[PDB]
This record gives sequence, structure tokens and C-alpha cells, in this order.
Amino acid sequence: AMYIKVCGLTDPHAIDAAQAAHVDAIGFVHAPTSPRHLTPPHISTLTATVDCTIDTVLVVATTPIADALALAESTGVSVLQLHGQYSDDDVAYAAARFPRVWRATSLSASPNLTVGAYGEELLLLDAPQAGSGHTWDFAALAHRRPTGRWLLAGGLTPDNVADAITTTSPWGVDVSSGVESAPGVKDPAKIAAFVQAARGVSCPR
Repeated sequence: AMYIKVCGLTDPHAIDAAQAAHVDAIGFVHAPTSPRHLTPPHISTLTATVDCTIDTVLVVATTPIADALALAESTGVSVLQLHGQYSDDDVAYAAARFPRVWRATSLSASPNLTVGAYGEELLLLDAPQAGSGHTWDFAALAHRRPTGRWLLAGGLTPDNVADAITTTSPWGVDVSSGVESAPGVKDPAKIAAFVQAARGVSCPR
């Protein structure tokens, strides 16, 4: 299996493309510093339109952890995803209080790469430079790949994802900017292309 999350969706037009491509998760960003930012009322309505074949994920960065928990509850999302600003203590505080918590980090932050170290269900590892060249720099992951449930991120696009999955064999992938036509505007054609490229590694057609 290869779990696919599209992160930072902001409209039904994008949700429809994600459902048509049978993605596994959709992220809704609540982070006022991001071009993908959504207010609580908007996250609530968007979340309610997604069917039970997709995990909905509230993605936060700067929201005090108790408020983030309250927002996860009120919006009805499946998962609370915490960006790397959050302390280890905050990750575990959340994990005790909400059923599904994801810990995001990046390789440059020298993170703890053991999944579940602080109560999280899954670790999202962002390796933004690994796609800077013509081919995917699988050396940047390699011995650092978690043994547990994790998502690879790092500027994934329809153009690099087959290479990334083939060489790095992640448990799943997370994509955002690489399927946008503009910041905060997901492009249905790119979503479809991304999923085709990613799934074609194990099930080419």
C-alpha cells in the first residue's frame, strides 16, 4: 500500500478532484501565515463534504495546542497534524486528548525519527531539497527512513513522485505545492496526474 495525502485544499473544486483520484487523505490548513489558511467555519463546512473513504486532517502550525485540539473537535476532522514548531510535550499532550495525532518534522531539524516516540500515530518527514536536481536524491532519506508509519514530503510533484517512491519506498506521500496552479489553489489535473504517477509504481497501466 502507498498512502496518498493531498494537503492544503481550499475549495470543493479541489475536493472533487481528490475524491475522483481516490486519495487517502485531505489536509485543511489552519495557519494564518500560510496561503492555504482556512478559518474555522470554512474548515467545518469543507470537512463535512468529504466522504468516509478519505481521512480529513486539520493541519496547524502556530495555534496554541489546547486551541488546536478544540478546533479538531469542532471541525470534525479525523486527524490533527502538528507542524514542526510544536514541542515534543505538545505532541504528547495532544495524543492523550485526541484519537489520531500526526507529528510533522523536517530532516534539517535533526528530528527524532522513531514513529510514536511522543504518542503520534504517524510521522510526516519533509525533505524539501531532495528534489532539487534532475533525479530524486534518495541518499537524503536512506538510513533515516522510519520503520513505522510515515509520510514523505519535500516538494513532490507529478514530475518527481514516481522516482521518489521507487527509490525511497515510503509508507506514504504528502503533496501540496506540487499540485497547485497558485498558492492555495489546487489544480484538478495535477492531482490526477500525481496520483497516476504515484500508483503507477506498484500498479502501472
